[PDB]
Amino acid sequence: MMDYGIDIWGNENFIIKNGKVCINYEKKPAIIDIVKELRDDGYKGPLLLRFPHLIQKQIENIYGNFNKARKEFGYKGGFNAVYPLKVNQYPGFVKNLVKLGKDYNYGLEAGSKAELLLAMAYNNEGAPITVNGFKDRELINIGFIAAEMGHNITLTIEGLNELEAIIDIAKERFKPKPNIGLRVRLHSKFGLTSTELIEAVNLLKENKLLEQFTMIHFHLGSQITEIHPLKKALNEAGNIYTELRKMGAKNLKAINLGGGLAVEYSQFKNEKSRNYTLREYANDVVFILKNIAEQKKDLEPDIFIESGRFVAANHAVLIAPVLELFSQEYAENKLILKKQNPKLIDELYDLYKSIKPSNALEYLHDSIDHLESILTLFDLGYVDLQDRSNAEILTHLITKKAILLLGVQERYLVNFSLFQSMPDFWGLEQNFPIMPLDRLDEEPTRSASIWDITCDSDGEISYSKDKPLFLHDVDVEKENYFLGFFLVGAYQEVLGMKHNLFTHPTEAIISINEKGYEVEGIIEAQSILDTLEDLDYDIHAIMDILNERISNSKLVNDKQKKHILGELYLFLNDNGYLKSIGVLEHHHHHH
Amino acid sequence: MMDYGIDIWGNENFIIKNGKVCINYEKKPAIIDIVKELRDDGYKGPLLLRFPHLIQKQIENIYGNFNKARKEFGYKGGFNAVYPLKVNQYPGFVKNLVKLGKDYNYGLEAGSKAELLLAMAYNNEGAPITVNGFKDRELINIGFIAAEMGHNITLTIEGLNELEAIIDIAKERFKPKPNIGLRVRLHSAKFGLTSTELIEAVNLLKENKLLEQFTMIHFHLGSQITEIHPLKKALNEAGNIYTELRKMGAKNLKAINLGGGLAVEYSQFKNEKSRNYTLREYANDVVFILKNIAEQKKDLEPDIFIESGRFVAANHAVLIAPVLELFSQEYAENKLILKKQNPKLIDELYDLYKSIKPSNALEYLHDSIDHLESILTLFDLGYVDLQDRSNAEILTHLITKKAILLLGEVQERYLVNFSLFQSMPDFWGLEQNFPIMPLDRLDEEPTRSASIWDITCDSDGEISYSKDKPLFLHDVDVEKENYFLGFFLVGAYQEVLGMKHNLFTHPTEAIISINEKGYEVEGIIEAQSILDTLEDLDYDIHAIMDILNERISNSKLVNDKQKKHILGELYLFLNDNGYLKSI
Repeated sequence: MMDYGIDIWGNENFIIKNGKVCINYEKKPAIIDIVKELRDDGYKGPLLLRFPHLIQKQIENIYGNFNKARKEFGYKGGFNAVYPLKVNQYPGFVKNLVKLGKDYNYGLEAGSKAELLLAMAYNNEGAPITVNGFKDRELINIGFIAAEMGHNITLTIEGLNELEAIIDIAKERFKPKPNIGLRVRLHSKFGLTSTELIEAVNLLKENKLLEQFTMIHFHLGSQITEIHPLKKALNEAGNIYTELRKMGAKNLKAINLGGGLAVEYSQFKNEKSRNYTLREYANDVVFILKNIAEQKKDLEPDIFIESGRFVAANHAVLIAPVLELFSQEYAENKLILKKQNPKLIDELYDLYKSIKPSNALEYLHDSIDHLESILTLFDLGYVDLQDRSNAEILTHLITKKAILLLGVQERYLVNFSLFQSMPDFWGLEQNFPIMPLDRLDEEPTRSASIWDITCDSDGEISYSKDKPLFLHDVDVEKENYFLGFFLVGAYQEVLGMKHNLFTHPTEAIISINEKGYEVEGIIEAQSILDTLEDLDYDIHAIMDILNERISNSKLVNDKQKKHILGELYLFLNDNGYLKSIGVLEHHHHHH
Repeated sequence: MMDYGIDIWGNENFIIKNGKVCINYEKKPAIIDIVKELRDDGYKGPLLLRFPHLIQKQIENIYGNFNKARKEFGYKGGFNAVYPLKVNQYPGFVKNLVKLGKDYNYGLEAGSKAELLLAMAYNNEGAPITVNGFKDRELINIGFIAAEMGHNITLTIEGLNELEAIIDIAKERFKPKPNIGLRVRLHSAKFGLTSTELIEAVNLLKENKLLEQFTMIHFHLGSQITEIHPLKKALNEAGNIYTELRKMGAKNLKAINLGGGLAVEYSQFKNEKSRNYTLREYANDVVFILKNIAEQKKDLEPDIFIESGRFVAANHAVLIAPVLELFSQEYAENKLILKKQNPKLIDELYDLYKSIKPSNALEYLHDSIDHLESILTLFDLGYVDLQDRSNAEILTHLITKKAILLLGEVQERYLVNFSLFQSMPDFWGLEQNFPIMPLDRLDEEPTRSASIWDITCDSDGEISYSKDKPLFLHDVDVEKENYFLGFFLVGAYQEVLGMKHNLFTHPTEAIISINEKGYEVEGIIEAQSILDTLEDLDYDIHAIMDILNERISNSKLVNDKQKKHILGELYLFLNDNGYLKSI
């Protein structure tokens, strides 16, 4: 039945149980259950859940494949994984990654002073720390102190200039010096050219520092959908590696492939995100290198990958409850029975009646045209708003009955921000799998196009032919309906633009074991007041003025002004996310 | 001479003086001067400058045109401008906008609880406050208290549901009730009330005796509308909805909110305008279209309400960033490696090089490249070494360059100290291009096809050179002198969308005031320190220092004497911003 492609992007990490999606780990805890509990604890609004277990699965999944790949071709070189902090620096992830990847000697990558410091604090002693990006004397120095501190740090040079800087401060610091890495410029736009690489080696040689040159690195970019570019790159780099060793760089014993390992985001049959498998990527790496090592009869290099997206993507799920259900309301009774109807809508009537399986497709054509002519007349002021209404309703009825005789449904408003938790959606084509948390045992019957609570119309995940999304027809006020956005654990939080001040949603870390699951490490969403302060507003001032305006107001009495204060203070200390509007009173006699 | 199109996007707000760009206001203070001063005060790294004066110019520029447009056609209806906070909520702007737009009764627009509160605090009493977006009982209630507070607030309904909510809590609150606005769904734009829904909306208000509140209809076409036609098509349709609604009993309906859309000129290249219309044209069109409809339906000329935020906020801010280093191509013969026996492919490259001439120039160019492609293919196969590869690249480049010479790519890449994801997200997100020009040395002619890039690993963070975007910068010596670049019209949507990539936090910002005496720096906000940044991610600063302190102490690669020294440095770097210093 409808599984929302949970088998494509989901892998064996997520499974559907009693009509509800769960974490395929121990008792297969349902996400909808964890959500409910958190809501009971008073955590409403959108929430981001982190599942450390998934992080572990991913780590052992990377090491798992590369090891099996190494054994297959009997690769003598070693393998090591590094995590580029740039894809997600949030403690809720980083703290777990270093912890879970300890047994694997998983390292950390930094590309700024801020990240390097972080890395220097949480990276397990002994694990490698690579450093990319442009560096100044300060960054190089701190890299050095990281070495003196006992860390396995490697400074990757982006240009000869940086190399010189290191050489200089090298003879200025102490005995402990960091490892030097050279970023190669691939001809398959930063890095050292072939001629620059040679100079680089001579410089290190002149200053007796070849001992430091231990690895070359190249980056092709993130989410590489094709496997060919990687093979073309690895090959070129592999030869640069050997050539550099033959040049005297005896300590050069590793190649850093960088990132690029793609993640499967597709949730629709016949639309894979990447055309290759992890094992394929690993086998290809080990093979290409082995071959080159043999040809040049040199030493098989140590493999270093900095795949962050892959290891961080699935660890986080963004759950958001459906606030409202805006559908296409067009009942025949809505027709303002006019007395003297304009010819155009008159024809629309005749069509709605005479419509039959034979002239169905035809009528549909004509009906549309009529609506177009009426609208054009409306803008010319030749028809009243009732007419326009009639036209639109009839047109819809005709179009409806048309498809019926032939042989979007609703727009779900989700309590979250498509700019806050999912920037890659607005920034690029990046699409995240979306599926309800429960009611999966039932077949959805509503071509949906979910949109967030934002003025900007550019904030909605519209329905598509290639992206046919169907959600169950539920009653927001009668029951609860939560949506889940998966694989949102990479690059989304870091790129959380925070549009209409909608701050990061509440996040919680879910631990799972044989006993069950246990919520922990909750970070509640900021209050409006806190948010304003973060923009550098004077909270104290804002309250004084607010307090004053209510007091000096002459539209309400003291009694009321006090009441107002109570509310105002409640709203200030509350998060800015919207709440369901709920049931509305009936102001008409009924029974 | 080279003015970087300062006349296109610059308007009469920026002018070039003694070879340096300045604020065309009083003594025409040069930006490069203000920067220097701030650097002398110890504020290095990238800085965002805010010029309140520009904000004023813009406000009086909007009211100016709409007023002159109203007088031209003798429009009886009034005009009012509102500022959508969503385009920039930073105090450095907002506090100045409300202040400078007070005399104009400039209002504020909010689209969230957070923004509404803000608005309720800073919006001048009496000025209008419009509220768009989806609302829950809470947002509606606070809107109501804003009314009771004495504010001129209007709640714009997005759906019948919201209307009902208001109606309900209406008879629950007190006498003071907010004004009700209806967002119309335009059949020429997504959200809003359909024609049939609008009627129901009116009936509901009528049944609950609330027509008194329905005072304006609103529609939004979106931001940065480059074409004027869609606006005219919209205004027309809305204009008729307006009249029809009044004829339906909505007597209090006396205003139309056009929303945003007024485009800003970002183009700095001749023959490449961002918008095809002028502000006056936009104004004249609005006043005309409405007058006509009001006359045809012989109804009341509506009050004009616009919520153009980008227009009024764009130019107020300039992002200045110093050039840390220039990267070029070290291609010269002295780079060639005289090998005793080298591949015949590079042998041909030599001959080709010494045999080049006007006659065979264009031919040799082609052949030189093919040969390079060959040598490369061979390198990837392990048939040539790195030296050969180096010689090939050197020769090919030499030949290619010596070719263009005889025949009747980017010359240099500039490493600017800033983030193309932090201060300029609209660049990565969309096509959005911001004018770029040096702060000084303008009296000289630039001679370097440049492609400036920021200090970030991600290669997707660079403003590459283009045929349609031919950027030229002066050939300067980073270590010999200072060279600052300026990114203009960055005061809208950029800071709010400051992704903050590799943790590069918002740069230091300062508010520059200008008068007859000169300029005066004030309201400086220094850039966060690494430590502060880590805390903002919810890291335990105290913990991080303890562990860092401990690792140095228990280290066995350095002595006590040294460990103490390390500590001193470590603490200095922690309390410093994360931007690069110098190279």
